[PDB]
Amino acid sequence: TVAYIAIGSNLASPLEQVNAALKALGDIPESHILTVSSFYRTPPLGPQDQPDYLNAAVALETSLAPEELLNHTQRIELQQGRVRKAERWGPRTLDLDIMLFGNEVINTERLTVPHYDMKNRGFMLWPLFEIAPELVFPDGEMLRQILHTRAFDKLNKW
Ligand SMILES: CC1(C)Nc2nc(N)[nH]c(=O)c2N=C1C(=O)NCCN1CC[C@@H](S(=O)(=O)C[C@H]2O[C@@H](n3cnc4c(N)ncnc43)[C@H](O)[C@@H]2O)C[C@@H]1C(=O)O
Ligand SMILES: [Cl-]
Repeated sequence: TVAYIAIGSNLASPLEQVNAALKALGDIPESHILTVSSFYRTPPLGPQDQPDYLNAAVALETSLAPEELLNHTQRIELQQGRVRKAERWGPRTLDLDIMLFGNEVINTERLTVPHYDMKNRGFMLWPLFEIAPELVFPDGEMLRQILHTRAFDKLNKW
């Protein structure tokens, strides 16, 4: 299964957080990285008195079950760094979101895939388009069509 993971951080050195997270993701059992997007600097969505985010997307091939993958991404969020901040609306030391898990839809207490708001977030869609321009979502909608219709501004590189 190709999982697409969104990475974000705006605290505790986002470049260090993202590099450490990518290394850890590549070492998840039964998994390996196929592609990583460019690293982008994006203005915060939500409260404006917080630093800019580093956002990226990574295609990860995995034979893990979705919940098993989530166990590992959550373990990484806990093991990595000296301090974890995960406040609603930010700031965020490190988020590893499962944006898409193959073409599957999951709606459990722990896991909602596709990510529930990704179609409204340019900082998720543009890095994904860089690495999967022909992607079609589980509901049949085309990624390129969403970007055409919504006209999300393109992103600057970190
Ligand atoms: C401040 C804001 C809006 N502004 C930003 N601005 C820019 N420019 N750039 C950004 O990057 C950026 N980020 C921002 C931001 O808020 N980021 C956090 C995004 N995200 C993280 C995961 C979940 S969570 O509530 O933190 C944890 C629980 O979710 C459960 N869970 C369910 N489904 C999941 C899944 N598919 N993957 C992982 N966990 C999942 C899991 O079981 C846990 O209990 C929902 C949360 C959200 O979107 O609300
Ligand atoms: Cl969908």
